[PDB]
Amino acid sequence: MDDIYKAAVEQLTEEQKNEFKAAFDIFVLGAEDGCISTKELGKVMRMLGQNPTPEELQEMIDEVDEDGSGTVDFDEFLVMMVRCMKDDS
Repeated sequence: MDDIYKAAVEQLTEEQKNEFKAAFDIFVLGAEDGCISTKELGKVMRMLGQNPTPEELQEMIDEVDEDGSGTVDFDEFLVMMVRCMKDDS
């Protein structure tokens, strides 16, 4: 009845998202067309600074990819980044 992940991408300005675009493409080989492998997010998370553990990143994906796609895109990965840091949940 509120959805907090909707604002997560609504707070990032095009000038900000572009920052991830440069790194996101670092691991998008395959996965539909513009998605990375849940196993690559690790190197992508510590690439900008955030160094979360893989034990928590995998679980989240299981709840994010109900279809077990095993691959996130700029639409899913973003939710994981705003869900790892703080501020506005």
